[PDB]
Amino acid sequence: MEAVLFDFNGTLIFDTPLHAFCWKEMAKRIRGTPLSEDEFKLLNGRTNKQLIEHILNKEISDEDAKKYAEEKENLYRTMLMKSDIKLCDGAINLFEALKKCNIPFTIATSSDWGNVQVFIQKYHLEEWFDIDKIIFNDFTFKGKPAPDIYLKASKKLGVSISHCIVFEDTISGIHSALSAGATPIGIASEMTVNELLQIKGCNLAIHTFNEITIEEMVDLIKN
Ligand SMILES: [Mg+2]
Repeated sequence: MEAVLFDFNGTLIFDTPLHAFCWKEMAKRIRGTPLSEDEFKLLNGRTNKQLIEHILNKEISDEDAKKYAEEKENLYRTMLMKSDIKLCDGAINLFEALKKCNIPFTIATSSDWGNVQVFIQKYHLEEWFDIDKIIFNDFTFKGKPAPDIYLKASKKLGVSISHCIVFEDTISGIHSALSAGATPIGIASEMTVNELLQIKGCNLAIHTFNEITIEEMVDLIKN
């Protein structure tokens, strides 16, 4: 095993309920009624543009989408900062154990810089991460499920993608890892362990990072 690539949202922090609240609040502001629980189950995982188009019930331009997406992300960042959402159980321990083993690791996220700034600020990520090797959406690559984000992360760490572990919490993110050639381990923050195992090419899923060891991860790659 040459590296570990961590997804952030839904993987290192369990922030999906907060995203749901922010989209429900945005729906209420824009259309006058929040998204129902059934609406959000249908929509969870779609792009910000698709969410706003659902709320307006109309296809819009990329530039329209960016403006309302930024309103939603401003609400999310503000709530996240004052929330007590912590890094997932066992994550910090894994971070320290990895450095002690001289195994490089970094974060890849679909989040734009606005959100990443909050992540670094709130979670003191410079304690464990070189901030310049955190991969985020800077609009220079295709998002998940495309492989681009994880090839970008492996190249930043100077390692071969096929000897990388990726921790991911969504269907599109698991398929980004698989398409890149990395070995994914699912984080059961929204899907169950068994639901993540039903994906072809996902052969281990866990609830928290307390449930994984360096040795389990090395063996998964060798297999
Ligand atoms: Mg995620």
